[PDB]
Amino acid sequence: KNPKSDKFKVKRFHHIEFWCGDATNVARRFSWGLGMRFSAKSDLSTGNMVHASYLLTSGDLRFLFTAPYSPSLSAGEIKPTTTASIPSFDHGSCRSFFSSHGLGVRAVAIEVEDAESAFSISVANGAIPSSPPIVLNEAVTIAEVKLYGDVVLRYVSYKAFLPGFERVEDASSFPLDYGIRRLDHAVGNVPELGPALTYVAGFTGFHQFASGLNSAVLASNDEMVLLPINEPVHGTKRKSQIQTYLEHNEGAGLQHLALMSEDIFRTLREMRKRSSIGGFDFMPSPPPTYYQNLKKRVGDVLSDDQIKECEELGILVDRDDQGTLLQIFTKPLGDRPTIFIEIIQRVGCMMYQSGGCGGFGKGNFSELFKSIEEYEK
Amino acid sequence: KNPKSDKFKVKRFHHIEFWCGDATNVARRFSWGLGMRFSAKSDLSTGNMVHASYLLTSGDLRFLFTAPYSPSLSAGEIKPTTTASIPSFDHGSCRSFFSSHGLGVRAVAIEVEDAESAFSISVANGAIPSSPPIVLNEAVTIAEVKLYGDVVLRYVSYKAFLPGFERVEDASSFPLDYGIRRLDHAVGNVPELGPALTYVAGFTGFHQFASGLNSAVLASNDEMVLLPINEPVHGTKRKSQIQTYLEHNEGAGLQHLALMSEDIFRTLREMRKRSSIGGFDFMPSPPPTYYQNLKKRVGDVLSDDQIKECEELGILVDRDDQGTLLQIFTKPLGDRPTIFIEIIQRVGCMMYQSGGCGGFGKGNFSELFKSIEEYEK
Ligand SMILES: Cc1c(C(=O)C2=C(O)CCCC2=O)ccc2c1n(Cc1ccccc1[N+](=O)[O-])c(=O)n2C
Ligand SMILES: Cc1c(C(=O)C2=C(O)CCCC2=O)ccc2c1n(Cc1ccccc1[N+](=O)[O-])c(=O)n2C
Ligand SMILES: [Co+2]
Ligand SMILES: [Co+2]
Repeated sequence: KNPKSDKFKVKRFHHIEFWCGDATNVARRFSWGLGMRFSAKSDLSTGNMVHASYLLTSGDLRFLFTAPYSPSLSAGEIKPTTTASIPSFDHGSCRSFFSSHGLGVRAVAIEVEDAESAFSISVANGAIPSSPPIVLNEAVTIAEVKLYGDVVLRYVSYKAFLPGFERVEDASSFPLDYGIRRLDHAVGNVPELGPALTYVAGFTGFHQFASGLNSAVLASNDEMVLLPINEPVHGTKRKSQIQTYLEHNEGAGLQHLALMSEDIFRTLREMRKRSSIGGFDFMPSPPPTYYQNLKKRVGDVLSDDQIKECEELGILVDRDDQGTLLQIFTKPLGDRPTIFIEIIQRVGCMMYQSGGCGGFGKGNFSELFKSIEEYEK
Repeated sequence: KNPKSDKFKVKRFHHIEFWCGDATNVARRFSWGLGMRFSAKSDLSTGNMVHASYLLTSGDLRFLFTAPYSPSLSAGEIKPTTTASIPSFDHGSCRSFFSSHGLGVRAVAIEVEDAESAFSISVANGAIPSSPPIVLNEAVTIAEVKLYGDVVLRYVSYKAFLPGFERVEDASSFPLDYGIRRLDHAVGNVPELGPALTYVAGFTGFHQFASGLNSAVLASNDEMVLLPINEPVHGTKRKSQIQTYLEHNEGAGLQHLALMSEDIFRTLREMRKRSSIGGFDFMPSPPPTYYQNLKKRVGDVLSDDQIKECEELGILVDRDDQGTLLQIFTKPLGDRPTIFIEIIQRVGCMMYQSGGCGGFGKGNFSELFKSIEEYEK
């Protein structure tokens, strides 16, 4: 069931913004590790005396990395005279965020028809305001409401990246590409799922999309904006990884970003080649009992050779009634065991491909455990 | 002249420690960009609940990257019970440093015969204490005194990296190597050169080793520990880059690290290949008038082919009465126009090679300017 109850018109994920201590080093690491092109900037060299912001793109996926400069550089500025290209930016908020949580996501940005309307309707429906709608260069409108923890849901709307960003000159813009194409879903960890769901569904109208954690997925009308949320389950034998996150992150925040690849085998080969030379490490592969049991469950979908590819790369496979999901998880992106990335590819539900096709892999919790035991034998 | 007036016995540069917001991302970026191997760690996985520290090595060069975890992870600890592997580490000091200066060098570490003696003699001779000598695992002694700004001179002595660091398992330790072998000199920017010199020479006994800036070099008895210091010169037509540094860094700090390569041509080819794909950008090359005028000044030392190599790579050349210096400068290492790296190779003064052979390139200030004008023509 899909009541299509969005309170305003939502398009697609637009970008994810990381709040960093040094945006340069994080952006260069991510660029190399994920195969994303350096495509736009806003920093001292473009007249921004407030923050350094670097945009990486791969397909439709936009990763923005932002850090504050010395406040002394902009001490004479006021909000009407600011040289910041993102008017919601605040030195104190950014420094507090990063010292409290370490590296992680500040903003999940979705494009909407009308960001002013999206904000007012959201706030009228319980959203906690974070940054009021501001029209940039009479061309783009930006507004922010609290999502969970210190993460904000950012609305962006275009009359026709952002004003005051410059496109990067081609000599500095190496066209890296490992096959990642768009953001599939963005997942938050909170201490209590119930109140988090009620708040977010309450101001968006997003509907509930149909071990250590309880989880639920909120989705927009066409189910292309997918926002899962997790809570811990206490009292279990192994400690909840959601609780571990909350402890190391100092509370609620973004847990993982799932990135859709147009060729997850190519993506994972390219990423794994680079893990030890500046890129991203992947979680421990599951035992071969998992791949032995794969013929049975997805021999329908994947050939023996394509299943061989999965075992080499550590790809996990899940399947619901509609489609098939291939997935794998990176180790944490930074110092703390908090935010990680998921690489994703979905098979099925062709109409374009409908959103969430194949689910989110929760079948892989049981299959993994079972596979571990059958491997011990 | 070399009065050999060290007040304690100094060996070699031991390591440079960066204070970061996220040590993981900086270390992975530097590893890839400089060709340094990931060789040791101290973090959650080794029982350190206080800070994450990752060591990169290339030859004798040791770069350490450190960031604080959430203080809540170690809130029950006291200094006698600390799980920090570097006992001088302090959450508040590190967060203050990084939010004030951004990414940069906290510690210039030199190995000494006796770090307890080095500290006491230093403090008896005017050094401002920063961290008292602490003996780690009855094997290594560590102590710190203020150098300039919030940079400390760290003394390390070994009875026979540090206790509580683990060597990295080989699957995670890719043997990158672009030819960098050791730290040649480490340079500070201060507002006033005179008082800075008097302080540091005063507690070390280091002797003065024989445009926008005034500069002087302090050196140990065998002139292998080289600590140049710069001050700005105000009133010039172009603004002093030393003053720019002081403004963006919020005061005195480390300006550049000069890294000796056993093959600067190989190093720069390897680094330049990686600039746009996660590595380091280099400063704008000087005009061809510089390379045309190179035969005349160093045709003695470098063949036409080796001079061709210099023009391709942007290498600068200087020469004093004793030796020849090849050098090139990176763009800033992070968001702020503050700290950068210099790649270095020295030709001459064979005995081993005596320290500082060829000087530090100050002849290249005039040669560069001249070369610019002769290029305009
Ligand atoms: C997070 C996750 C997903 C997943 O993507 C997801 C959603 O997108 C919304 C629905 C709830 C959900 O779990 C799917 C399968 C999983 C899994 N995890 C946990 C995990 C794995 C690697 C690193 C950290 C963590 N961790 O700390 O939880 C796991 O073991 N299996 C088998
Ligand atoms: C720092 C420097 C050195 C140098 O290494 C050095 C020492 O090791 C101790 C003696 C004083 C000294 O200058 C040598 C030649 C130089 C130079 N600079 C400035 C520079 C260059 C690139 C990026 C930033 C800056 N900058 O901001 O100054 C320059 O133009 N030329 C020709
Ligand atoms: Co997921
Ligand atoms: Co130098």
